[PDB]
Amino acid sequence: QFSEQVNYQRALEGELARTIETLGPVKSARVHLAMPSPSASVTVTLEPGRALDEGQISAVVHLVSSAVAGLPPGNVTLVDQSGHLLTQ
Amino acid sequence: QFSEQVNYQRALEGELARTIETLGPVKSARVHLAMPSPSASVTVTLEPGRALDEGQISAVVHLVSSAVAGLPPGNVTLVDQSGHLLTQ
Amino acid sequence: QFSEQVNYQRALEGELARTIETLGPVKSARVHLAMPSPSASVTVTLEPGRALDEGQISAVVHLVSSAVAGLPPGNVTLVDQSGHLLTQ
Amino acid sequence: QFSEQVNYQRALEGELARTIETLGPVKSARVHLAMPSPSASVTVTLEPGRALDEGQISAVVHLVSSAVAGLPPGNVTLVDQSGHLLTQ
Amino acid sequence: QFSEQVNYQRALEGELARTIETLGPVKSARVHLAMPSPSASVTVTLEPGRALDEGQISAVVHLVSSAVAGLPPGNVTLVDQSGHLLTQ
Amino acid sequence: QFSEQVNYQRALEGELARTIETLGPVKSARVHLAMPSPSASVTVTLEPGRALDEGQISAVVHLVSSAVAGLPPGNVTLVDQSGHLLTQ
Amino acid sequence: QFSEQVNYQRALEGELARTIETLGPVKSARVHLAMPSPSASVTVTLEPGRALDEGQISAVVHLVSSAVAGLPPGNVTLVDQSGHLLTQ
Amino acid sequence: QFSEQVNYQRALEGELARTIETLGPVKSARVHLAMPSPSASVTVTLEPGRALDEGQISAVVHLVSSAVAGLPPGNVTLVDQSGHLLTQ
Amino acid sequence: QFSEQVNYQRALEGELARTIETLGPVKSARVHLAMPSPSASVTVTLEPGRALDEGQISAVVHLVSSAVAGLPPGNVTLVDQSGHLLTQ
Amino acid sequence: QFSEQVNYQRALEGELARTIETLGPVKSARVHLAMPSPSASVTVTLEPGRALDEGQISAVVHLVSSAVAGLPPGNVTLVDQSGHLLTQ
Amino acid sequence: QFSEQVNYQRALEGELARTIETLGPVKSARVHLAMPSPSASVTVTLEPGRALDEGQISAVVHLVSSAVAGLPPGNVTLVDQSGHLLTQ
Amino acid sequence: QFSEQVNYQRALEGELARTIETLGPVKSARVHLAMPSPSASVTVTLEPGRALDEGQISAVVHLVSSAVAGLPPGNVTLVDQSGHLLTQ
Amino acid sequence: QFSEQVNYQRALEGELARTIETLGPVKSARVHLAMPSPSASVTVTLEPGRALDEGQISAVVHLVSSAVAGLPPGNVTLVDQSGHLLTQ
Amino acid sequence: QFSEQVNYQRALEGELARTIETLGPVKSARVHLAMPSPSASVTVTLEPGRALDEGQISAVVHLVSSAVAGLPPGNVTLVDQSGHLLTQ
Amino acid sequence: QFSEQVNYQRALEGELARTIETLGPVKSARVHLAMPSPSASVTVTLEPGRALDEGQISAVVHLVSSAVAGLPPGNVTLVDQSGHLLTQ
Amino acid sequence: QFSEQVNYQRALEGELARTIETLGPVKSARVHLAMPSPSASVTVTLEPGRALDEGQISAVVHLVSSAVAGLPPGNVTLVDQSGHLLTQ
Amino acid sequence: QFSEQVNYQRALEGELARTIETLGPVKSARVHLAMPSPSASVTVTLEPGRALDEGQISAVVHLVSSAVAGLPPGNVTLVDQSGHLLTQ
Amino acid sequence: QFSEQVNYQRALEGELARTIETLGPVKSARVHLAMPSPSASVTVTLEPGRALDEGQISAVVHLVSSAVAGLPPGNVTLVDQSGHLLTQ
Amino acid sequence: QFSEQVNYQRALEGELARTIETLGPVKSARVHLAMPSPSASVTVTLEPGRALDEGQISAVVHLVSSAVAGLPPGNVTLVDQSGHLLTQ
Amino acid sequence: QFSEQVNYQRALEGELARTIETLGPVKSARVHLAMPSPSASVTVTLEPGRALDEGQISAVVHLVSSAVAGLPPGNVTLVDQSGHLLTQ
Amino acid sequence: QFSEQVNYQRALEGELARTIETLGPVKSARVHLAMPSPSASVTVTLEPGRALDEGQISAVVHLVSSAVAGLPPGNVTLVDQSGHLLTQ
Amino acid sequence: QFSEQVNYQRALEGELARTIETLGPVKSARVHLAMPSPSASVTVTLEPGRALDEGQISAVVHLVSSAVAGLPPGNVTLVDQSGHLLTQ
Repeated sequence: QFSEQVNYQRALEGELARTIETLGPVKSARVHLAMPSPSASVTVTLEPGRALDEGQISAVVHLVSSAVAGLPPGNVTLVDQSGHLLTQ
Repeated sequence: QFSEQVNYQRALEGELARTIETLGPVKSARVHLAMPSPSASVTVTLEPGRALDEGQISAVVHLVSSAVAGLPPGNVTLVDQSGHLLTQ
Repeated sequence: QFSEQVNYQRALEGELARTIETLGPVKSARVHLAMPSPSASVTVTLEPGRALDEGQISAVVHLVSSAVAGLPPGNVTLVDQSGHLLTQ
Repeated sequence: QFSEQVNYQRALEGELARTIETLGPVKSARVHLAMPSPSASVTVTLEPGRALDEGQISAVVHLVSSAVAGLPPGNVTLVDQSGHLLTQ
Repeated sequence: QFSEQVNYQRALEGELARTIETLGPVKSARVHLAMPSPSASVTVTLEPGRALDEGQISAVVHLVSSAVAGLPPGNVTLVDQSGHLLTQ
Repeated sequence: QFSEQVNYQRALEGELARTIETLGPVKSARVHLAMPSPSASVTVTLEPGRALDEGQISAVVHLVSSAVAGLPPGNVTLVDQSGHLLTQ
Repeated sequence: QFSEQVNYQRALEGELARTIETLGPVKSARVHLAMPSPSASVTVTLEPGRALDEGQISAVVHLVSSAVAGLPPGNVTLVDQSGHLLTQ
Repeated sequence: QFSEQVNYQRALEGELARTIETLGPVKSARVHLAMPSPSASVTVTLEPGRALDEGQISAVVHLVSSAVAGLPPGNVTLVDQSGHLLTQ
Repeated sequence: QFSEQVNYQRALEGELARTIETLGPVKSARVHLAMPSPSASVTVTLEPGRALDEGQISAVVHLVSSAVAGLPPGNVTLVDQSGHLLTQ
Repeated sequence: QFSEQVNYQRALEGELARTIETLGPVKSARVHLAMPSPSASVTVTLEPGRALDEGQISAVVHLVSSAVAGLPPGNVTLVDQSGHLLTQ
Repeated sequence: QFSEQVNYQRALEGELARTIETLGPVKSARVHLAMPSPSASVTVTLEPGRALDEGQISAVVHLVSSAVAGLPPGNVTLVDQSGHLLTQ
Repeated sequence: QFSEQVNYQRALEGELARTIETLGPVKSARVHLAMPSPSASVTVTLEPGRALDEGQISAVVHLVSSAVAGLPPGNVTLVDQSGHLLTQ
Repeated sequence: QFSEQVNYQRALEGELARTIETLGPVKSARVHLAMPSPSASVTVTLEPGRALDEGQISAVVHLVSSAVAGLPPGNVTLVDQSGHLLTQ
Repeated sequence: QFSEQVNYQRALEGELARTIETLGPVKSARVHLAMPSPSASVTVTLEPGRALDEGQISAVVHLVSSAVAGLPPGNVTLVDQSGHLLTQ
Repeated sequence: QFSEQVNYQRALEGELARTIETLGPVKSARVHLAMPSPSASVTVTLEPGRALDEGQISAVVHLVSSAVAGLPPGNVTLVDQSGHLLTQ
Repeated sequence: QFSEQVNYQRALEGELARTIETLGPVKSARVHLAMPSPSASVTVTLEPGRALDEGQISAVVHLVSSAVAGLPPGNVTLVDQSGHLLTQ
Repeated sequence: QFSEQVNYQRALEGELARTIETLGPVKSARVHLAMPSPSASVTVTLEPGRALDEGQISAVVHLVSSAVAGLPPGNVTLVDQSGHLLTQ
Repeated sequence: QFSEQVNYQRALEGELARTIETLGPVKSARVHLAMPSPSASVTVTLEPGRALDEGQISAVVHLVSSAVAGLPPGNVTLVDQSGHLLTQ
Repeated sequence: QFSEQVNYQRALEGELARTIETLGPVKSARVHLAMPSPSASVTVTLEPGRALDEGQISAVVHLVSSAVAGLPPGNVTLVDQSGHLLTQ
Repeated sequence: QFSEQVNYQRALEGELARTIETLGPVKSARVHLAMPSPSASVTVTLEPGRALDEGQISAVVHLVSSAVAGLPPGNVTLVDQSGHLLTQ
Repeated sequence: QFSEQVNYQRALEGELARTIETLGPVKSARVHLAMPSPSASVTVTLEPGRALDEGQISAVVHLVSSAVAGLPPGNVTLVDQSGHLLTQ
Repeated sequence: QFSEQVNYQRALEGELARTIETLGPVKSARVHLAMPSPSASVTVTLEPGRALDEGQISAVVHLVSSAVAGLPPGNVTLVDQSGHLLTQ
C-alpha cells in the first residue's frame, strides 16, 4: 500500500519532468516531490547559451505547482545546471 | 483501489490532451491533473508561427475546467513551448 | 464497482458525441463529462466553411445538458476547432 | 446490479427511437435519457424537405415524456439535423 | 429480480400492441409503458386512408388504461404515423 | 415467485378469452387483466355482420367481472374490432 | 405452494363444469372461480332449442354456490351461448 | 400437507356419491363439498321415470349432512338432471 | 399423521358396516363417520321384502352410536335403499 | 405411536369377541370399542333357536365392561343377529 | 415402551388363566385385565357337570384380585360358559 | 429397564414356587406377585389325599410374605386345587 | 446396575443356604431375601427323623439375621419340610 | 464399582475363614459379612469331639470383630455344626 | 482406585505377618487390617511347646500398632492357634 | 499417583533396614513405616549371643526417627527376634 | 514494513545525489537523510579547481530542503571534499 | 513430578555419603534425608581401630547440615557401626 | 523485527563511513552509532602527514550529526589514529 | 523444569570444586550447595603434609560465598580430609 | 529473542575492539559491555614500549562511551596488559 | 529459557577469564558469576615468581566489576593460587 503511493509519485516526477523538457530553453529537467505541506525541486538544465527570463520562471513554477495536489507556488524550487537558485 | 482512481486520471489526462491537440493552433498538448481543490496544467505546443489570442486562452481553460469535476477556471494553468505562462 | 460507473461514462461520452456528429454543420464532436454539480465540454469541429449561429449553440448545449443527469445548461462548454469558446 | 439498470436504459433509448423513426417526417431519431428529475434529448433527422409543425413537436415530446417514468414534457429536448432546438 | 419485472413489462407492451393491431383502422401499434404514477404511449399507424374518430380514441385509450395496473386514462398518449398527438 | 403469479394471470386471460369466444356473436376475444383495484379490457371481435345489444354487453362484462377476484363491473372495458368502446 | 391452491382451483372448475353438463338442457358448461369474497361465472351452452326456466337458473346457481367455500348465490353469474346474462 | 386434506375430500365426495347411487330412484349422483361453514351440492340423476318424494329429499340431505363434519342440513343442495333445485 | 387418523376411520367404517351386514334383515350396509361433535350415516339395504321395525332402528343406531367415541344416538342417520330416512 | 394404541385396541376387540364366542348360546360375537368416556357394542349371533335370558345379558355386559379400562356397564351395547337391542 | 407394558399384560393374562385351569372344576379359563382403578373378567368354563360353590367363587376372585397390582375383589368379574355372572 | 424389573419378578415367582413344592403336602405350587402395597396369590396343589392344617397355612403364608419386600401376611392368598380359599 | 444388586442377592441366598446345609440336622436349606426393612425366609429340610430344638431355631435365625445388612431376627422366617412355621 | 466392593468382601470372608480354620478345635469355618452398622456370622465346624470354651468364643469373636472395619463384638454371631448359637 | 488401596493393604498384611514369623516363638502369623478407627487381628501360631509371656504380647501388639497408620495398641487383637485371646 | 507414594515408602523401608543391618550386633532388620502422625516398627534380629544396651537402643531409634519426615523418637518401636519390646 | 520506508529512503538519497551531480561545479554528491525534525548532509565533491559561491550554496541547500518532506533549509549540511562545512 | 524430587534426593544422599567416605577415619558412610523441618541420619563405619573425636563429630554434622537446604545441625544424627549415637 | 533496526544501523554506519573516507585528509573512517538520546563515535585515520583543522572538525561532526535522526553535534566523538580526542 | 535448576546446580558444584583444586595446598575439593537462605559445604583434601592458615580459610570461603547467588560467608562450611571443621 | 540482543552485543564488542586496535599505540583491545546503567571494560594491550598519555585515555574512553547507548564516560574502565587501571 | 540465561553466563565467565589471562602477571584466571545483588570470584594463577601489587588488584576488580551488569567492586573476590584472598 505504501509502495502504491510511491510507485505513483515516482511516475508523476517522471511525467512532470517530461513536459518541462518540451519547453524550449530547457534541455532536461529533473523534479522531486515532497508530498507528506508539499514541495518540489525542479533542476532544469537549460540549452547551451540560454537563460530563463523573469516570467519564464513562473512558467516552470506554475507548471509544477498546479500539476501537484496542494502545492503552492511558494514551495517550488527551480535550479539551473550552474547552481543559481532561480526561485525565492 | 488506489491504482483504480489513478489509472483513470492518467486516461483523463490523455483524453483531455487529445482534444486540445484537435484545436487548430495547438500542435500537441500535455495536461496533468491534481485531483486530491483540484488543479490542472496544460502545456500546449502551438503550431509553427502561431499564438493563442486573449479569447483563445479561455477556450483551452474552459475546455479543461469543465471536463474535470470541481475544477474552477482559476486553477487551470496554460503554458506554451516557450515558457510564457498564458493564464494568471 | 468504480470501473462500472466509469466504463459507463466513457460510453455516454462516445454516444453523445455520435449524435452531435449527425447534426449538420458539425463534422466531429468530442465531449467529456465531469459527473462527481456536473459539467461537460463539447469540442465540435465544424464542417469546412461553417459557423454555428446564436440559436445553433443552444441546440448543442441542450443536446448534452438534457442527456446527462443533473447537468444544467450553464455548465456545458462548447468550443470549435479554432478556439472560440461559444458558450458563456 | 448497476449494469442491470443501464443495459435496460440503453434498450429503452433504442426502442423509443425505433418508434419516432416510424412517424412520417422523421427519417431517424436518436434519444438519450437522463434518469437519475429525469430528462431526454431526441435528435430527429427529418426526411429530405420536411419540417415538424408546431403541433407535431408535442407529438414527439409526449411520445417520450410518457414512455419514461416521471419525465415531464418540460424536460424533453427535440433537435433537428440542422441544429434548431425545437422545444423550449 | 429486476430483469423479472422488465422481461414482463416488455411482454405486456408486446401483447397490448398485438390487440390494438387487431382493431380495424390500425395497421400496427407500438406501446411503451412507464410503470415506476404510470404512463403509456401508443403509436398507432392507421391503415392507408383512415383516421380515428373522436370516440375511436377512447377505444384505444381505455384499451390500454385498463390493461395496466393503476394507469388512469389521463396518462395514455396516442400518436399517429403523422405526428398528430390525438390525446390531450 | 413473481413469475408464479404472472404465468397464472397469463393463463386466466387465455381461459377467460376462450369462453367469450364460445358466446355466439363473438368470433375471437382478447382480454388483459390489471391485477395489482384491478381492471380488465376485453377486445371482442364480433362475427361478420353482428353487434352486441345493450344487455349483451353486461353478459361479457359480468363474464369477466366475476371470474376475477375483486374486479367490479365498473372496471371492465369492452371494445370491438372497430373501436367503439362499448362500456362506459 | 401457490401452484398448489391453483392446480386445485383449476380442478374444481373442471369438476363443477362436468356436472352442469350432466344436467339436461345444458350441452357444455364453463365455470371460472374467483377465490381470493369469492365469485364464479358459469357460461352454460344450452342444447339446440332450449332455454333455462326461472327456477332452472337457481338450480345452476346453487349447484355452484354450494360447491365452493364461502360463495353466496348473489355472486354466481350465469350466461348463455347468446349473451343473455341470466342472473342479476 | 394441503394436497393431503384435498386428496381426502376428493375421496369423501367419491364415497358419498357411491352410496347415493345405491339408493333406488337415483341412477348416479355427483357431490361436491365446500369444507373451509361447509356446504355440499348433490346432483342426483334419477332413474328413467322417477321423482324423489318430499321425504325422499331429506333422505339424501341427511345422508350427506351427517357424513360430513359440521355440515347442517340447511347447506346441502340437491339438484336433479333436469334442473329442479329440490332443497330450499 | 393426518393419513394416520384417516386410514383408521376408513377401517372403522368398513368394520362397522361388516357387522350391520351380519344383522338379519340388512343385506349390505354403508356407513360414513364425521369425526372432527361427530355424526354417522348408515345406509342399510334391507333384504328383499323386509323392513326394520321401530325397535330394530335403535338396534342399528346404538350399534354405531356406541362403537364410535363421543357419538350420541341423536347424530346417527339411518337410510334404506328406498330413501326413507328412518331416524329423526 | 397412534398405530400403537390402535393395533392394540384391534386385538382387544378380537380377544374379547373370542371369549363371548366360548359362552354357550353365542355362536359368534363381534365387539367394537370406543376408547377416547368409552363404550362398546357387542353384536352376538346366538345359536340356532336360542335367546339370552335377563341375567344372561349382564353376563355379556360385565364380560366386556370389566375387560376394558374405565368402561361402566351402562355404556355396553348388546345386539342380536335379529336387531333386538338387548341392553338399555 | 407402550408395547412393553402390553406384551407384559398379555402374559399376565395368559399366566393367570393357566392357574385357574389347574383348579379342579375349571376346564379352561380366559381372563382379561383392564389396568389403566383396574378390573378383570374371568370366563371360566367348568368341567362337564359341575358348578362353583359360593365359597369357590372367592377362590377364583382372590386368585386374580391378588395377582394384579391394585385390583380389589369388587372389580373381578367371573362368568361361566353358560352366561351366569357369578360375581356381583 | 421395565423388562428388567419384570424378568426378575418372573424369576422370584418361579423360585418361590420351587420351595413351596419342597414342602411335604404340596405337590406343585404356582405363585404370582403384584408388586407395584404388594400382594401374592399362591395356588398350591396338595398331594393326593392331604389338607393343610390351620398352622400349615401360616407356613406357606409367611414363606411368601417374608420372601417379598414389603408384603404383609394379610395380602397373601392361598388356594388349593379345589377352590377353597384358605387365607382370609 | 439393577441386575448388579440382584445377581449379588441371588449369590448371597445361595451362599447362606450352603452353610445352613452344613449344620447337622438340616439336610438342605432354601433362603430368599427381601432387601428393599428387609426380611428372609429359610425353608430348612431336616434330616430324616429330626427336629430343631428351641435354641436350635435361634441358631438358624441369627445365622441369617447377621449375614444380611440391617435384618433384625424378628424378620427371619424358618419353615420345615412339613409346614410348621418355627419362628414367631 | 459395586462389584468392586463385593468382589472384595467375598475375599475378606474367604480370608477370615481361612484363619479361623487354623485355630485348633475348628475344622472349617464359614463367615459372612453384612457391611452396609455391620455384622458377621461365623459358622465354625469344630473337630470331632471338641467344644469351644467360654473364653474360646471371644477368641473367634474378636478375631472377626477386629478384622472388619466398624464391627463391634456385639454383632458377631458364632454357630457350631450342631446349631448351638454360642454368642448372645 | 479402590483396588489400589486394597492391593496395598493385602501387601501390608502379608509383610506384617512375615516379620511376626521371624520372631522366635511364633511359627506362622496371619494378620488382617481393618483400615476404614482401624483395627488388626494377629493370629500367631506359636512353635510346638511355647507360650508368649506377658511382655511378649506387647512385642507383637506394638509390632503391628506402629506399622499401621493411626492404629492404637488398644485395637490390636492377638490370638493363638488354641483360641486364647491374648490381648484385652 | 498413590502407587507413587507407596512404591517410594517400600523403598525407604528397604533402605532404612539395610543400614540397621550394617550396625554390628544386628544381623537383619525389618522396618515398616506408618506415614499417613507417623510411626515405625523396627524388628532387629541380633547376632547370635548379643543384646542391645540401653544407649544402643537410641542408636536404632534415632537412626529411623531422623530418616523419616515428621517422625518423633516416641513413635519408633524396636523389637528383637525374641519378643522383648525394647522401646517404651 | 520498516524495510519499506528504508528501501525508499535509500532511493531518495540516490536520486537526490544524482541531480546534484548534474549541477556543474559538482563532480559527485553523496547525501544522507535523517527522517525520523529531519535533516540531511550533502557531501559534494567539486570539480578540479572550483568552489561554490555564496549563492551557489543555497542552490544545493534548497535542492534538498524541498525534495524532502518537512526538511527546513536550516537542517541541510553541505560539505566539500576538503572538509569546509559550507552551511551554518 | 514426585519421582523428580525423589530421584534427586536419592542422588544427594549418594553424593553426601561419597564425601564422608573421603574423610579419613570413615570407611563408608550411609546417609538418609528427611526433607518434607528436615533431618538426616549419617551411619558412618569408621576404619578398623578408630573413633571420631569430639570435634570430629561436628565435622560430619556440618558437612551434612550445610549441604542440605534448611537443615540445622540439631537434626543430624550420627551413628557408628557399633550403635553409639554420637550426636545428641 | 529487532534485527531489522540493527541490520539497518549497521548499514548506516557503513555508509556514513564511506563518505568521511571521501573527504580529503581522511584515509579511512570508522563510525558507530548509539541510537536507543543517540551518540556516534567517528574514528578517522588521517592521511600520512595531515591533521584536521579547527573548522575541519565541524565538517566531520555535522557530516554525522545531520545524517542521523535526533543526534545533536554535542554527542559526536571524533578520534584520530593517534588517540587525540578532537571533539569536546 | 526442576531438572533444569538441578542439572545446573550440579555443574556449579563441579565447576566451583575445579577451582579450589587449582589452589595450591588443596589436592581435591568437593562442594555441595543448598540453594532453596543458601549454604555450601566444601570438603577440601589438602596435599600431603599441609594445612590451611587462618587467612587461607577465607580464601576458600569467599571463593564460594561469592560464586553463589545470595550466599553469605557465614554459611560456607569447610572441612578437611581429617574431620577438622575449619569454619565456625 | 534473548539470544537476539546477545548475539548483537557480542558483535558490538567485537566491532568496538576492532577500532581501538586501529588506534596507534594499541596493539589489541578487548572490550566487554554490561548493558542491562551500563558499563564497559576495555583491556588494551599497548604496542611494545608505549604508554597512553593523559589525553590519550579519554580518546579510548569516549571512543566507547559514545558508541554504546546510555553509557557515560564515568563507567568505562581501561586497563593495560600490565594491570594499571588507567581510568578512575 | 533458563538454559538461555545460563548458557550465556557460562560464556561471559569464559570470556572474562580470557582477558584476565592476557594481563601480564596472570597465567590463567577462573571467574564465576553469581547473577541472581550479584557477585564474582576471580581465581587468578599468577606467573611463576610474581605478585599483584596494591593497584594491580583494582585492575582485575574493575575489569570484572564493569563487565557485569550491576556488580559493584565491593562484591568481586580475587584469590591467588596460594589462597591469599587479595580483596577485602
